[PDB]
Amino acid sequence: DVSFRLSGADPSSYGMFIKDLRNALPHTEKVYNIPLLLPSVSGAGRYLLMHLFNYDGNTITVAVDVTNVYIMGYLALTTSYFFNEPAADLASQYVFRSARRKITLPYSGNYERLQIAAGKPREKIPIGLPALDTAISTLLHYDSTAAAGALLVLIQTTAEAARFKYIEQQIQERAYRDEVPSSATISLENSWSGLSKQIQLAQGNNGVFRTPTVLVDSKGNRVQITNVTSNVVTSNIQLLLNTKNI
Ligand SMILES: *[C@@H]1O[C@H](CO)[C@@H](O)[C@H](O)[C@H]1NC(C)=O
Ligand SMILES: CN(C)C(=N)NCCC[C@H](N)C(=O)O
Repeated sequence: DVSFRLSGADPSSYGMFIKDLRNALPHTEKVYNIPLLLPSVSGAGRYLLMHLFNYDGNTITVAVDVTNVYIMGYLALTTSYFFNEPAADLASQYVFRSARRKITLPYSGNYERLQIAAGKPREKIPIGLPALDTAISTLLHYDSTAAAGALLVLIQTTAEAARFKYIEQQIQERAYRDEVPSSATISLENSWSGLSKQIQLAQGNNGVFRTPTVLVDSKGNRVQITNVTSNVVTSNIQLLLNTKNI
């Protein structure tokens, strides 16, 4: 399990939480010095629990699939909540079993569905540590529209930050003031699966991508990633989705 407390939080404590989250995801192999997430895990060991506390000390526990860093659901007091998708229903067999009641959210966890339910794309949703405090507070008592937006914040400030150093740093900049995600942030989120695949395929293609990945850099400019000597690979990406899950 990993924990994060918004009360007294600063860029340093958030970084320690993201480090903890990365370290809780198992791997047997690194590919170009980046941990390779496992193809599969059986039973309850497939799920990591994150304990998040809002500024007031109230808490949710979030269940994360350790093979892909996908949030499956969360526990708020005695009620569990899960995404409307097969992987999450499976997860509900193993975590939060002692909840008095289980609600299936009226959407899956994919970004496009969540944005529809929330009423806005995440280009327009401010993120940061104050937004995460708000998200935790929202998820404490059920409200499916509010929850969709809260979940978009939660996913980007936990899972996406775990995957990319740049995104972690973006959230650190927003420790005390929310701001919509940078164009590079959205680009990286969208490209994780693509990048994970091309990095694994580069193991037998001399570090060369079979298919180049187009990204936006720290300044809105549309660039092509063609090999493992790229910044994105050497410095930024921190976890690889196993190609067996792509
Ligand atoms: C590989 O990527 C580097 C760094 O982005 C770039 O400068 C170079 O042009 C690329 N080289 C090849 C052979 O793809
Ligand atoms: C990290 N996440 C949540 C995202 N970037 N989107 C990936 C797909 C979501 C998945 N269905 C889920 O269960 O979370």
